Amino acid sequence: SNNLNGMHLRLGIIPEMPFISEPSLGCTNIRDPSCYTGVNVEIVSMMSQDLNFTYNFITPEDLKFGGKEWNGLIRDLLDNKTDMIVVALSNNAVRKADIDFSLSMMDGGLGALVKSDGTDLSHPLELLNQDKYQWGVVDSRNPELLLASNQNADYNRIAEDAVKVGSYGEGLERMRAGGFVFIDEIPGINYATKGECDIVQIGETFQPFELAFGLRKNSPFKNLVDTFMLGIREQGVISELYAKYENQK
Amino acid sequence: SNNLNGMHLRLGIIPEMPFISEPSLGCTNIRDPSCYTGVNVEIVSMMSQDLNFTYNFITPEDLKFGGKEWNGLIRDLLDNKTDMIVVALSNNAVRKADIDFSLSMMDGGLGALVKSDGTDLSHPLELLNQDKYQWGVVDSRNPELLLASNQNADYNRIAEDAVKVGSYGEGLERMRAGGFVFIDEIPGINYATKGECDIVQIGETFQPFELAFGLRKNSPFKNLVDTFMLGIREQGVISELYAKYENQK
Ligand code: NA
Ligand code: NA
Ligand code: NA
Ligand code: NA
Repeated sequence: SNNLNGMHLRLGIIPEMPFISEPSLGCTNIRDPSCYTGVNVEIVSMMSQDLNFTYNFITPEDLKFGGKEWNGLIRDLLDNKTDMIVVALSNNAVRKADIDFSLSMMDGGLGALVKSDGTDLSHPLELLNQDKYQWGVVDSRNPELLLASNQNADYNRIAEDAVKVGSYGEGLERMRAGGFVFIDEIPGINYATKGECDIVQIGETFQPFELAFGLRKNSPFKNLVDTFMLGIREQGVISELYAKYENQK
Repeated sequence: SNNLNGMHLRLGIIPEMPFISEPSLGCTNIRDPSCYTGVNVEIVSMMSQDLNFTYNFITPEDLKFGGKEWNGLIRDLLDNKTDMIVVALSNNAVRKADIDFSLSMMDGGLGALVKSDGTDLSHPLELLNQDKYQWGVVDSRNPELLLASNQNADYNRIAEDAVKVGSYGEGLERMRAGGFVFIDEIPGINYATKGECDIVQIGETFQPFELAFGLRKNSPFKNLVDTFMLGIREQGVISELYAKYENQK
């Protein structure tokens, strides 16, 4: 019964399926949630009904998730342009120093994906000892941040020598063209490459992380968000949404 | 030197000169401060430069200042749609129960103004014992709220039996047409009627109040706003702005 009594929230988004779509082509206002679909758009709609808040979406000008002074979604949150980030925001230690994360919607991890040549690598760190494949990460997105901050200096070297692409879409494009290992996040990258039989994963998933919403420290509505998220997680609702969008593709 | 480090604020406005103009006719976005002039628009511009915040303006759909569940500017502030109200918001006890007021920009009071008939009244409470003049107040604006909440049951009766108009402009219009005493706020109503020789004030100004900005309780930026406001008040800058706009008319 306890709720936010009609508080208005601005929610930070970046389009990336299956979590958040691009705005409809007919959209007349990019902030209008009715212009969007996706797992997280539906989570937010249900959350708003339960927690009794109104909301609009705000997309950062720089279209970055957030790297560190921060940019992207995290800079908009810290600046009070938004009140909560509702992408699948990866919880890593560098971000957690400066913002809070909700109870998570699901667990992710890194995968190294490539267009299969037959002479595929067997483990991601084999990239450091060869010259057949380039590899890449998105600037100001969690995989780069993880790899560069990791205790393991070989992961540091992977980030150091990676091609830096400007967007997730660009990384996928370069990967699809061949000769290029894109290191990014599961499960999302498995959705993004669904049905592309020439795309394979090198070795095992590595460096797991939670995917959650982002909030300023000491937020008065964190506990209510966490309780709502836990309910739909424990009930299987988040898994069912994800599967619905996976099957729509 | 201490400041808000680039925080973004949404500021609540209602057009009413000399404090805030209507948006320019060429305006492409009603939230854009560059579309406005007025005493308080200039105060906010200087405040933003000193306190290092970015901002836009938000006008309530109902175009009400705030009466009590609240409506108008005060409901937008309580709902977190805005972060500070930057009209000349009158500080009264009913509002102060639920929001905070900044250090004030100036002192106001109520005046009862009328189109002179020669047979003008001598004191505002004489309205209660005659039938020549109607009188009126704006709904959900401070004079009604003051008069209705006052310890003096005769002021209560004035509010009770007053015509309720939907806007300040409408009250002025009815007053200008004759036979109608408009009870509203000085000094603003003296600006609004500058040069109208047929308009006179009945008796003395009464029921003074501070005019200030509105903030949620426990705002972390109240002390910085207060310090800035005090500086421009003590220096005479607010008086000089007011005089500049008074002379532009
Ligand atoms: Na980079
Ligand atoms: Na190494
Ligand atoms: Na009324
Ligand atoms: Na009376």
